[PDB]
Amino acid sequence: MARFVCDSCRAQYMISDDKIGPKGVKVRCKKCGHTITVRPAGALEHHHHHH
Ligand SMILES: [Zn+2]
Repeated sequence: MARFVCDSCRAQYMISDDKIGPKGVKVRCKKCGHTITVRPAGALEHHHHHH
C-alpha cells in the first residue's frame, strides 16, 4: 500500500515526480490521519535489501 489516496474524505489523490526530487519523503492527507507514499508511476516504496 504505497499510492496517494484518502478513503476518509476524497477516495483519490495524485502528485508529480517534481515533488519527490532527491528526498522522496512519506506524506499524509493535510486534514486527516491516512498516510501515503510520495511516488510517480511505480505505486511502491522500496527495500534496499541484499541476498
Ligand atoms: Zn483526507
